[PDB]
Amino acid sequence: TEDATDLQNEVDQELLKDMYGKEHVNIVFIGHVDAGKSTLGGNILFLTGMVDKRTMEKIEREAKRAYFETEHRRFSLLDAPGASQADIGVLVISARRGEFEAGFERGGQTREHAVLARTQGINHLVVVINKMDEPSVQWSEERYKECVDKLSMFLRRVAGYNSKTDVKYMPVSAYTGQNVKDRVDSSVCPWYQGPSLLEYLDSMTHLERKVNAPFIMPIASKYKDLGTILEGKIEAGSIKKNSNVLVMPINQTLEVTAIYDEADEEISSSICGDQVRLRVRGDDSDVQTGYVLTSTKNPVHATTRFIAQIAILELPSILTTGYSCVMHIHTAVEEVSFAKLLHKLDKTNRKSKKPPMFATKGMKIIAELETQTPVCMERFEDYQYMGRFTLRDQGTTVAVGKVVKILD
Ligand SMILES: Nc1nc2c(ncn2[C@@H]2O[C@H](COP(=O)(O)OP(=O)(O)O)[C@@H](O)[C@H]2O)c(=O)[nH]1
Repeated sequence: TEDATDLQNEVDQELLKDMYGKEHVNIVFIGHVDAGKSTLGGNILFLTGMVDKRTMEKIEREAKRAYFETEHRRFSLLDAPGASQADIGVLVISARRGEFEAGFERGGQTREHAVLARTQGINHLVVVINKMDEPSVQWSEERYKECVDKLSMFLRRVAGYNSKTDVKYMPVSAYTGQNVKDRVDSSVCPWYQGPSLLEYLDSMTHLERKVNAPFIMPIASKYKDLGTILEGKIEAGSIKKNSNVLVMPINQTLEVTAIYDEADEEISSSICGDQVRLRVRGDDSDVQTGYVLTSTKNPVHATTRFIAQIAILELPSILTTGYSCVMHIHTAVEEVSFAKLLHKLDKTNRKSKKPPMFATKGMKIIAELETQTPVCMERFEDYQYMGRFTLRDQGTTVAVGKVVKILD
């Protein structure tokens, strides 16, 4: 009834590189006159190894396509006023006395900023309470609570943000870097419990473009309860309740009726990133794990022929085409066969001028694969986990790869 590992057999040797790039995210930074935007930005580029001290200092004085990286993502900074939409919107608010307060008055532009965000499609606003080090504020839990509560009422009032479930507040010092890359030390701020800014940014689940994409949730387990329970990780989009999903590749319709979190509570909705357990009405006689629950308008793709970069780990090593094993792309489990060894690879992913007649261990290649049955997938590029597979020679492992192109 269930799936042990969602090709989490991808463990062993960190060669997961060049072929499994980091997640491309689009972040924008919003804030007042001297809120700290430029310093915050610069310090992140430096603290995160993108730039040197001089460059840092250069950038910051001249602000008066860049990008940074965390463990699992690459963030591309966008201007203030497809890859045009922000995934994340960071409002930078100064915690200094006089500056903070200035914002919420005739002169100040904070209400404008909340509306700007809203217009830009930011429904999960990240609010950074900057300058917690500045003498007028020295990491006082009271100053922090003062700012956060004013912002709570304010943002709900002028732009509808519900601070309990929409806005994430965070204290930082853009100048000293405290709570930017690394959490603030207890000796400096005994009270803060959460993560640093980049920690949150690296793990944070609500990415606008992805939340707004079509729904995709590979079925990881089918089992009974008050009826059938399809369940897995939502990989894109969002799911409501008493709303119809499509089952691919079979193209059969169904209706969600309950959503249960990892603590089995009947919620009304979840988004991408969440690990949920659904329940549905409809003929699920042909439904099985591996298949993908998706939007009825732009459903996930399914094909039988596609292209893909691969890397052999330890197979007996030989012959082009043919070779049949067991692919795993997200929970599907499917007999796949080589069908046109097109290019080889090496060191600095070049390509290949002499299409091999076969492959071997320690040889990464690209080739047209084939399945008798169609399997749901997408380009890693577009939906990483929907294009991340591992091959398996009848028991043992063999290779691992990503899909690059869908062939009709
Ligand atoms: N005390 C202190 N000063 C800061 C901090 N962050 C920014 N500032 C100062 O506040 C001013 C804001 O300018 P900037 O950092 O460029 O913010 P921007 O004008 O929005 O780009 C600068 O003079 C910074 O030195 C901080 O965390 N602590």
